[PDB]
Amino acid sequence: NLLRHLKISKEQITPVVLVVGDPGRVDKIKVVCDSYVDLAYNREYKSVECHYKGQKFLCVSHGVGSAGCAVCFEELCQNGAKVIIRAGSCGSLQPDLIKRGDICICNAAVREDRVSHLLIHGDFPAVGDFDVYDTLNKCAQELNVPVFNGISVSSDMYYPNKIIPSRLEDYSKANAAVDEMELATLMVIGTLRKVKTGGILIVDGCVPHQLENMIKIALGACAKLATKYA
Amino acid sequence: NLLRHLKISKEQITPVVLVVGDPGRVDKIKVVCDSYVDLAYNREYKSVECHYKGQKFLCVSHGVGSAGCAVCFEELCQNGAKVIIRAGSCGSLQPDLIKRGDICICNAAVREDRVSHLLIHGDFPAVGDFDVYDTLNKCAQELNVPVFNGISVSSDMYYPNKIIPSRLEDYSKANAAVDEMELATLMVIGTLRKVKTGGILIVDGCVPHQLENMIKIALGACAKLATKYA
Amino acid sequence: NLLRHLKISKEQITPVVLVVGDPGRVDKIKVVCDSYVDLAYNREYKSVECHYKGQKFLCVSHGVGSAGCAVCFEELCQNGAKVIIRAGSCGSLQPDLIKRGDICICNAAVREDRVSHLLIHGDFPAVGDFDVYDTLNKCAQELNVPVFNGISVSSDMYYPNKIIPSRLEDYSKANAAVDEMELATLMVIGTLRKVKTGGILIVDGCVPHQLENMIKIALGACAKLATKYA
Amino acid sequence: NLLRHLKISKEQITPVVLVVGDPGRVDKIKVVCDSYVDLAYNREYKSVECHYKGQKFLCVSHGVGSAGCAVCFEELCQNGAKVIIRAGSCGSLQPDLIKRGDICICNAAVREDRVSHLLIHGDFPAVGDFDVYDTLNKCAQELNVPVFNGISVSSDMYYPNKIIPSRLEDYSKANAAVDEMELATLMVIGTLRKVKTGGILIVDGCVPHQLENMIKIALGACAKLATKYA
Amino acid sequence: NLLRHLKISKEQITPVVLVVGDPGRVDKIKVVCDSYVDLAYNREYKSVECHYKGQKFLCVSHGVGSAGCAVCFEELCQNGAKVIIRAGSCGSLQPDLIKRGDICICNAAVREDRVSHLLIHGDFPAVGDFDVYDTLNKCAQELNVPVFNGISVSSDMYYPNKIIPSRLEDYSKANAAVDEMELATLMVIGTLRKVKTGGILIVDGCVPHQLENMIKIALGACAKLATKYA
Amino acid sequence: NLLRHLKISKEQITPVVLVVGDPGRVDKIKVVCDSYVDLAYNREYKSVECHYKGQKFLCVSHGVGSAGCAVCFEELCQNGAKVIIRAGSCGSLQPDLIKRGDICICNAAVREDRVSHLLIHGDFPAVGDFDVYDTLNKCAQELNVPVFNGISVSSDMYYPNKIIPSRLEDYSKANAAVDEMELATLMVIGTLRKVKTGGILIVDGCVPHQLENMIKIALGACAKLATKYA
Ligand SMILES: Nc1nc2c(CN3C[C@H](CO)[C@@H](O)C3)c[nH]c2c(=O)[nH]1
Ligand SMILES: Nc1nc2c(CN3C[C@H](CO)[C@@H](O)C3)c[nH]c2c(=O)[nH]1
Ligand SMILES: Nc1nc2c(CN3C[C@H](CO)[C@@H](O)C3)c[nH]c2c(=O)[nH]1
Ligand SMILES: Nc1nc2c(CN3C[C@H](CO)[C@@H](O)C3)c[nH]c2c(=O)[nH]1
Ligand SMILES: Nc1nc2c(CN3C[C@H](CO)[C@@H](O)C3)c[nH]c2c(=O)[nH]1
Ligand SMILES: Nc1nc2c(CN3C[C@H](CO)[C@@H](O)C3)c[nH]c2c(=O)[nH]1
Repeated sequence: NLLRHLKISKEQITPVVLVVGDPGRVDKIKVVCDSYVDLAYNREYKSVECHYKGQKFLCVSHGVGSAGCAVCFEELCQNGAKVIIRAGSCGSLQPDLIKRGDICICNAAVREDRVSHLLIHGDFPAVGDFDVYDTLNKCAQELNVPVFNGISVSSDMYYPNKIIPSRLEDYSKANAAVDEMELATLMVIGTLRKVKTGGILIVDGCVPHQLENMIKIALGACAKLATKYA
Repeated sequence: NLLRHLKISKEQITPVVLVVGDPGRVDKIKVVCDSYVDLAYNREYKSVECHYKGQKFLCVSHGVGSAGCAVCFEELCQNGAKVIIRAGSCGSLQPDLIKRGDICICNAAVREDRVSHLLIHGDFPAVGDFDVYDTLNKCAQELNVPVFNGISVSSDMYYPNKIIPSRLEDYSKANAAVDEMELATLMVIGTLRKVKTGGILIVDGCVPHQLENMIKIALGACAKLATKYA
Repeated sequence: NLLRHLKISKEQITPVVLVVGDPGRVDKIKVVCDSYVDLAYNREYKSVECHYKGQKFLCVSHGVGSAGCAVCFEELCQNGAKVIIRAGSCGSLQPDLIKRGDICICNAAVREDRVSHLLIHGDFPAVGDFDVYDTLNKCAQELNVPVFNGISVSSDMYYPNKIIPSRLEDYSKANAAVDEMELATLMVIGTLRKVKTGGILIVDGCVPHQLENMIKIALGACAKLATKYA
Repeated sequence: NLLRHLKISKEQITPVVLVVGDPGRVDKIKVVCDSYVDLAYNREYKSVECHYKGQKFLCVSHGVGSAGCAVCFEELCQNGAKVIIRAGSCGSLQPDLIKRGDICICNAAVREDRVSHLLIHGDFPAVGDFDVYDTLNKCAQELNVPVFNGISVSSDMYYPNKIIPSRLEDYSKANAAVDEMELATLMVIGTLRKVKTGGILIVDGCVPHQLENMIKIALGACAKLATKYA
Repeated sequence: NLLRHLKISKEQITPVVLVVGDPGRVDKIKVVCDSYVDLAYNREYKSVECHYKGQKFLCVSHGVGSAGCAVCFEELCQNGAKVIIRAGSCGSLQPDLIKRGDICICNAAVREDRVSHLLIHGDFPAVGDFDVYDTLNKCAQELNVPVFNGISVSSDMYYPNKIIPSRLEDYSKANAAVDEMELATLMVIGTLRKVKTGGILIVDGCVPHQLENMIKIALGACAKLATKYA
Repeated sequence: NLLRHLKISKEQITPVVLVVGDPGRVDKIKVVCDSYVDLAYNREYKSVECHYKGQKFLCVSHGVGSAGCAVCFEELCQNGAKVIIRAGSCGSLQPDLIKRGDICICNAAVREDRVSHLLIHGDFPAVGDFDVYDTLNKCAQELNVPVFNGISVSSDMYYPNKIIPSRLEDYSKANAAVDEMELATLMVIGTLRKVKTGGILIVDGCVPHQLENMIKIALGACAKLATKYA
C-alpha cells in the first residue's frame, strides 16, 4: 500500500500538495514553514509534511521532466490529492518584459511533452484551475509582490540541437510568457483526474530574495486552499 | 477602410465585443439593451452597437463554424477589439450533471478545428482570459443564476458519421463539460492578437427563461469590462 | 421533420441543389430564374426553390467556411439531394494566367479543412463528379464563355499570420488553380453520401458581367442535371 | 542522356505513354498493336514503341508499388511525356457490385503511399485528368464494353498484418470502388509535372476475354489522345 | 501453393535468402556460385537456388522500392525464410568520408516508406539482426575488404522536387551513412515475422572490382549462416 | 565550466560512463568497484568516479523519464563521453518467456518519448552501438549468466489510463522484448552526438542475485570498453 515511487501511503497524502522539481528545494521550503515532518526520500522524489498558518500540506519533489513528474502526479492524484500547485523555475520568452528574477503565475501551458498525448488527444488544452490561479495572484497581491501572468511552454527539450528548429521563438511570437518542463503535464493529468492545479514560476534565464517571495506566495496559497478541505 | 466581411469601419469597433453565432440572436439581444444602433448586415455577419448600463459595446454575429467565425474574430482583433466574449449554445458532455437549459462559463477549449492549427502548433492551449471568466462568474453570482464551469469541445463536425469514430466520448471521459463549434478558435486568435476572450454557453441538447438569464450575464459582463476602456 | 439548420422539410429538397456562400447571392440568383418560391431563412442558410428552363431546383446559402457549410451539405445529402453544385468566388493561385473576373470549373480540391478529416482519412481525395464537371463545361461552351479548369485549395484560413507559413505558395507550385473555403468539404461529403458534386468559381482577388455569365452557366447546368431526375 | 532506369533517350519518349506493372504485360500488349519496336529492358522497366491505328506511343512497365513506379513516372514526365494512362489490375472494394473480371475506369485515388507525400502535402488530391477519363469511357462505349467508374485505394501494403488494422473496409464504406498500388502516385506526379493521367483497371480478386477488352480500350484511348500531339 | 509473386513453392524456400533489387544482379551472382538452379522469373522477381561453399540458399530479386519489395519479403518470411540479407547499391550521405565504390554494412535504417508504417507504429525501430551484421563484418575482415558501418536512409523518393524539402541533409547531419530504398522495410518486416535480417551496400553516387568484393562478402555470409540450419 | 545539472567539470568526464535511473543504485554500484570517488550530487543526478579492473569510468544517475535523462546524456555527450551504457530495470513484454529477474541486453528501442522527436524525425531509428552490445553479451557469457536480447519499448507513460489505449500490446505482438523509459532517448542522442551506446536491463514486473549479476556484466563491459581510450 506504499506508493511505488513516492514511498508514502495514501494516508499521508493531504488534500493540498506543493510540488517542486529539485528535492533540494523541498528542504529549503520545509524550514520556512512553522514545522515539518520528513516522510520519505526515494529516487528523485522527496516528500515532507509541511505545517503552515494552521494548515497541513505535503511538499514533494517531482524531478526534471514530464515523464518523471507524471509518475509523481499520478501517484498523488490517484491517492487523494485535490489540489496540486507547482512552484518551479523557468526561462523568459519575452526578454524585454519578463526579466531574470521575475515571477510568473501561469494559467495554461503548451503540451510539448509525450505523456499528456499518451493520455488524451493533442487538441485538449493544458489549463490550470481558475481558483488556484486566483488564490496565487491574491497572495502575491497581499504580500505586495509584482507578478506576471501568462502561458508556459512546457518542453521536453532542454538542450536544442541544430537539425529540427526549436518552436520556442514561434511560441514567443504567439505570446507565451515563459518556458519550463512540467506544468502542461501537471495540468492535463489534473484535469483528467479531477484535481485542481496551478503553477508559479521564477525566471532564472532565457535573485534569492525573489525566490523567498515566490515561496511565501506558494506556501500562502497552499494554506488558503487547505482550509477548504480541513 | 470598411472591414471586408463585417462591413463596418475601425472607428465603429468598441473595446468590448459580444459575439454570437446566429444573426437572429443579435436582434434578440439588442432589444434587451437600453438602446442600440444597427451598423451593418453582410453575409452571416450582423453588427449592432449596444448601449447598456452607461457603456457602449458591439454585438456581432459570427456564423456557424470555426473557419467562418475566424474571419469575424480576425477583423475585430486586428481593428481595435480588446475583449471578445462569445455567448452561444452547446450540447452537454456530462448528461447526468449538466442538463438542458443549464449555463456553462468556459475557461478553455479543445481545438478540434483546422484554422487554429494553421495559425499555431497544436500543442498550444485554447484558453480564455481569467479576468473575463471571473467577470462572467461574478455577474452570474450577483444575478443569483446557477452556472457550471468547464472546458468546451469546439468541434468542426456537427453531424458525425460511422467510419471515423467521434472523439466526444473520449473528451467526456476527460471531463470536458460541453461541446460547440467556435470557442477554441476565438481563444487561440485572441491569445495570438493580445485580445482577452471568454465564453458563456447555454445547453440545448447532448428554456427561454435561462436564455434570458444567460443574456443578462453576458451583457452585464460586457458593461463591466467596457468601463476599463471608457 | 424540418431540417435543423435549413428549416425546410425533406419534401422541399429537390434532386439538384445549387449552393452559394452568401445568402445575398441566393436573392440575386432567384430573380434570374423564370420564377421562384422563398422557402426559409435561418441563420446564414437561405433556401429558395428556383424554376428555370422547365425544371425545379433549390438554391441554398451555406455560409463562410467548412464547418458551417458541412451542416448545410449533410442536411441536403441525408434528405434526398442527388446533385449539389457550388457556385462561389475564389482567389487566383496563378496570377499571370488566371485573372480577376475569370471563371474556373473545378474537378478536385485540397482538403485544408478539419471536418472532412473527422469523416474520412486524409489520404482520401476531394474529387468532384465527372458528369457534373462535364455539364458545367458544356454549358460554358454553348454560352461562349471562356473558362479555366483546375484544382481549388479549400482552406479554413482566410487571414494568414506570420508564425506558421501558409501553404498557398506550395499549392501554386503544385499547379492548384484557385483558392476558396468550401469545395473540398462538399466533395468529400458528396462522395461519402453518394451525391454528385461540382464547383464553378469566379476570381475576385489573389466584373459583374462575368458574375452574370457564371450564374447563367450554373443555372444552365442545374436545369440540365435536373432533367435526369424529373 | 539515357534515362537512368528506363534506359531510353528523351527522343524515344512519345507524347502518350501506356504504363503497366508487369513487364510481361508489355509483351502481351505489343503483339495486339499493328506493329512495335522493342526499345529497352532494364530491371523491371520494359519499354516498347507501339504502333496502333496510325499513331505512335510507348508502352512501359513500372513494377509493383509506388516508390518503384514513381521512378518510371518521373523519368517519363521530366522528358516529354504529356499523357500517361495506367492499365492495371485491382481488387474489388464493393464485392456485391464489382466482380472478378469487371473493368473500372478511375478518376481519383487514395494516397496510401509515401512518395506522393514526400512531394506534396497530404491534403492535395490524387485526381486524374478529365479528358483522359472521358476518352477511356468513350472507347469502352464504342466497343460496347460495360465499365464501372470510381475511386481507387492505392495502398503500399499488399499483405496486411494483424497489429495495425487495414483501412480498406473504411474506404469501402467511403465508396471507394477498387484497390491497387500505383494510381495515386501517377496522378499526383502528373499534376505536379503538368502531365495528364488516367487509369483503367481489371478486377482479379478482393477472365482473359475481359483483359483483351480492357487492353483494346486502353490502346484505343492512347491512339485517340496521340492524335492531339502528332 | 505457389507464392503469388515469386512463383516458387514453400518447399523451394531455403533458411537463408540473399535479396537484391535488380533481377539482372541475380544472374551476375548465380555464376559466381559453385552451381545454381534457375527456379522462377515473374514480374521483377527472379528466384535462383545458389550452391556455395557446401551450402544451399536462394538469391531473389525484389525490385525497386519499398511497396514492391515488401511483397517479396512477406512471401519469403511467411513461407520459411529464417535469414534475409539485402545486397544493394546506395548513395553516400557522408561524401568526404564514404566514396563511390565503398561498401557499407548497415545495422539500422530510417523508415522513410509507407508500408512499414501500415504494419507497425512509426516509433518502432528499423534494426537489423546483430549476428547477421557480425557475420557480414567478419567475412569482409577475412577477405581483407575495408567496409564502413552505419545507418541507411531508406527513402521512397528517388527524385526529389522543389516544394517539400528532402530530409536527406537532416539525416546526414544526424550521422546516417548512406541512402537507398528498401532496407528499412526488410528490417521491420523481419522483426515482425521473426526473421533475421541484414544489409550490405555499395556506393555508386550521392568500381566493378568493389562489386565483386561485396558479392563475395554477401555469399560468404549466406553460406556461414546457412550452416546453422542445415 | 561545471555542467549545469551534473555539477561536474568536463575534466571529470571519462570516455566510458555507466548510467542508471536511481541515484541510490549509483551508491550500490560504487561499493562493488575496487575503489571510487564521490564527485557530485545535484537534483536526481549523482556522479561517482568508479575504479574497476584497472580502469576508470563514471557512474551517473539520470532520473526517471526521457526529458530528465536527456539533460544528463546531452551534458555527458557534449563534454567528452565516448561510450554510455544504461543499466536499468524493465517490465517484460513476453511474460511466457522473459520472467521476473531475467536480464535483457538491448540493441534498439521504440521511441515513445518526445525529446528524441524534437531532435530528429520519427523515422530515424533508436539503435545501440554493435560493439557495446557485443561487449555486454560477451561479459555475460564469460560470467555464465543467461541473458535475453531484444528491442525495448521506451515509453513516457508509466501509468496508463483508459481513454487512449496503450501501445504495449501492439509492441509485444511486434516482438519487442521489454519496456522501460529512457533507452530510446539515450540511443538517439548518442547517434546524433557520435557517442556509442548500449543497454542492459533486469526485469522486475510486466531477485537481488540477478541484480548482482547484471551489475557485474555492466561493470565488466565498462572496463573492457575503457581500455580502448586509456
Ligand atoms: N525548458 C526549459 N526549462 C527551464 C527551467 C525550469 N526547470 C528547471 C529544470 C531544468 O533545469 C526543469 O525541471 C525545468 C529553467 N530554465 C529553463 C530552460 O532554459 N528551458
Ligand atoms: N458541435 C456541436 N455544437 C453544438 C451547439 C452550439 N452551436 C450551435 C451551432 C450549430 O447548431 C454552432 O454555431 C454551435 C449546439 N448543439 C451542438 C452539438 O450537438 N454539437
Ligand atoms: N481562402 C480564400 N477564399 C477566398 C474567396 C472565396 N469565398 C469568399 C468567402 C470569404 O470571403 C468564402 O466563403 C470563400 C475569395 N477570396 C478568397 C481568399 O483570398 N482566400
Ligand atoms: N493493394 C492491392 N493491389 C492489388 C492488385 C493490383 N496490382 C497487382 C500488383 C500486385 O500483385 C500491383 O502492381 C497492384 C491486384 N490485387 C490487389 C490487392 O489485393 N491489393
Ligand atoms: N534513395 C536512393 N537510393 C539509391 C540507390 C540504391 N538502389 C538503387 C535503386 C534505384 O536506382 C533502388 O532499388 C535503391 C542508389 N542510388 C540512390 C539514390 O540516389 N537515392
Ligand atoms: N515504462 C515502464 N518502465 C518500467 C521500468 C524501468 N524503469 C524504472 C523507472 C520507473 O519505475 C524508470 O526509470 C524506468 C520498470 N517497470 C516498468 C514499467 O512497468 N513500465
